[PDB]
Amino acid sequence: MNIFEMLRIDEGLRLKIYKDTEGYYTIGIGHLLTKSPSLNAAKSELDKAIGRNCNGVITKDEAEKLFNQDVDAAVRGILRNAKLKPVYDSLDAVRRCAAINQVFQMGETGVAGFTNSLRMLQQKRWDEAAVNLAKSRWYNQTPNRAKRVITTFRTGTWDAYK
Ligand SMILES: OCCc1ccc(F)cc1
Ligand SMILES: [Cl-]
Ligand SMILES: [Cl-]
Repeated sequence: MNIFEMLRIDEGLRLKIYKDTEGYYTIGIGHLLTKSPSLNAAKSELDKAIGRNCNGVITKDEAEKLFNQDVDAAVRGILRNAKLKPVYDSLDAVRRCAAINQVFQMGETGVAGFTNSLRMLQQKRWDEAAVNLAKSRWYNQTPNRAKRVITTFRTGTWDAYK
């Protein structure tokens, strides 16, 4: 198991513009296109990211290219964050995948407000951080996914991904 397969399991893969769980236009492997509700805005963003007139559809290779850049941007976002960096580096390799996942899903922003969780994770209080992480909108709106990430943080193994 690695970050890619993990994320691929959590986000799925779609080659046509779709609405995410929050109703926003997205494509590929969880690549958000825009928060605006104009489909045309979305198609525009799509062409811009892909470099060609897509007309709302892309190929698998194109989706995977987006995915790569997006994984990369997330890590890098983590590393550049002063509140994030230190926690991230204190964790083992599996748990670091759980961190990337959350970031990928919610932005460096969203995560940066999980202050108590961050601290608990940094002190390695697994069970405590798991309970704390559950007390969030994130868990409440996408519980099945959240559960898997949480378990990952809690255990440091890929069991939830089986
Ligand atoms: O709860 C967020 C857990 C987390 C830890 C480190 C990091 F870089 C990003 C997210
Ligand atoms: Cl791009
Ligand atoms: Cl879910």
